[PDB]
Amino acid sequence: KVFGRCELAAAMKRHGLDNYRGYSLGNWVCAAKFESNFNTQATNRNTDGSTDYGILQINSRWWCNDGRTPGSRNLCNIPCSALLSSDITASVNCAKKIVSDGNGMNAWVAWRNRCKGTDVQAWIRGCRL
Repeated sequence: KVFGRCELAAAMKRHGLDNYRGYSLGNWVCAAKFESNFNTQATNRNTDGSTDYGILQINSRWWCNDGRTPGSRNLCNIPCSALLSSDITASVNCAKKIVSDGNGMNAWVAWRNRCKGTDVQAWIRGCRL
């Protein structure tokens, strides 16, 4: 499913992401935009052989099991395919563990290079929240 900007903002808010670990909702919507373009079905393989899954492009080397990443740790205890669902609950639960991992939102390269330090508020502007 390809989410709309405000539709996603509201789903993430409902799922408790707004201000989770000090990161305002605008940060999460901005990261989803540049990570997957709001598409839950997005996947991208990396040079190391692992793959990134879904709306928040969660990596298979550490967070989920896709059955084809030697040494994956599956810290979120879920098959990577679960992260591609139209229901974002799994992606959100896993993202909460990732962001609490010590390096915060820097874990997402697109967030770091394209959202960090920008007016992330603009991403939720105009939405009924």
